[PDB]
Order: sequence, then structure tokens, then C-alpha cells
Amino acid sequence: HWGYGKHNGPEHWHKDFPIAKGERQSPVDIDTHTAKYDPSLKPLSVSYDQATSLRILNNGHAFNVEFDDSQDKAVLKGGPLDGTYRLIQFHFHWGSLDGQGSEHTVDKKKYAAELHLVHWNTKYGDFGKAVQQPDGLAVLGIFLKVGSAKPGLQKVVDVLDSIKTKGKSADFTNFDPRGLLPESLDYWTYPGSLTTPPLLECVTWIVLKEPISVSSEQVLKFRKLNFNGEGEPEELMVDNWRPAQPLKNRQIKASFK
Ligand SMILES: [Zn+2]
Repeated sequence: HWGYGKHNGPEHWHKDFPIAKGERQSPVDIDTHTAKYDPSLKPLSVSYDQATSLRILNNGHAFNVEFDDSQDKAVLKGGPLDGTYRLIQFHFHWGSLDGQGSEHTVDKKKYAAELHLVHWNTKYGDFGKAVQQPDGLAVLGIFLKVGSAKPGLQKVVDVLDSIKTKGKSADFTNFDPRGLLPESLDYWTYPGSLTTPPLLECVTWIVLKEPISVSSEQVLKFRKLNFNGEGEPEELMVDNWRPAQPLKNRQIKASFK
């Protein structure tokens, strides 16, 4: 009832999910000329040394690399955040062409893909409770451009053949998400939403300025995934991004000058 096709894509989502037209929807365009440096942001803290990946799942819209979130093992703190946010999963959005695929844009520039590392605020006890709160989630967004390969992505790429179709999962232990980060942690932040239904307005977005580079061959393997289930007509999983939404009564703050 929702997807990225010709008849169920983002422009239709409001019928089942009326917050699609809400006040704090994501993604947005980041205008680097109007985002203002905020010297109050605290330092941002990514603590992934104890991360425990478990599984990778094709959910029919993207693939999720899932983590054990039953202890503070991989946590995000600092920056704009109060308290501790635990990593639950990461996933990507990507294009059919290298000139599109990201959800956020920077001065209207679209990147080839965008990585979302999803974390929930431990004060709410579990993810399902957290998404009901305005400060329930913190999503670290990282742009991907096509150039050199990202060595830390290759283990993800190589398992995709085993999860080609919707509903397939595979064991995916011992994956280190630190290998997906750029050098700099400079970021923009603003209050927003999930970018897929139910589109809940529960996210503090933290979008890194520095993209990571992936190779053409790595992105091509993302584009071999399928939206459909096994034994259904093949529909390539491409262009699984929501376009920028109105900023409305929000300000984007920068961590850097
Ligand atoms: Zn996402």
C-alpha cells in the first residue's frame, strides 16, 4: 500500500499516513547558506566499539543491518542530544543512477545514496515506545558518492545475493559500523521524522557534512536487490528515496563554521 512505484510512491503516502503533510517531515534540503553555526551544540560521540550486529533483512523497501539493542553496546550521544541513544539498525536509500538516491539534499544536490544509522533514546525503554516521542530517535545520516570503494562496505555488498527478495534474511554477525563513517563528524541537525511510513515525527536528525565514497561496483550491487518477494515479478530495488519536504517552522543548525 506504500512503496516507491508509479502508483504507491511518496506523493500517495498522505492518504494512509496524513502526517506526511505534517510540520516536521523529513528529509529536507539543507541550505548551507542559511543553516547557522550553533556554538552550543556539544561534541558528538559515536561509541560503536561494542556493537553486535545480528542479521541483515530485505524488508521490501530497503535492507536493514540489525543490532543487539538490549544493552548499551553501540550508542550515540552528544551533539544536539540529551541522554543516550542505542543503535538498532542501519539501512540505505539509493538511486537507479548515480545522480540521485539521497533523501536529504545539500543546496539541492542529490547524492548517489544515503546511509541511516537509527538509534533510540534509552529513556523510553524500547524502540516502539521511542517512536511515539518527539525526542525518541536519533538518526545519523551519511551521504554516499560514487568514486573509490569503501572497504568497510564490502561485507554488506557481498551478502546481498543471499537476501535478494523481500522477506529474506541472513545471519550477519561481527560487522563493524565504524567502517561506514567519514573522517569528520561535522554535521547539520534539525528536528524531523521517519522518511518511510508511518512517517512519525520522532527524529533528531544528524546529517554529516562529509560524504563517504563507494565504488560503482558497490552501488551496482545495491541495485540488483528486489522489492518483490521470491516467485513474484522482478522489480529492482532502486529509487527507494523520499524527496525533500517543506522545512516549515524549523531551523537547521551547523556544528561547524
Ligand atoms: Zn532511512
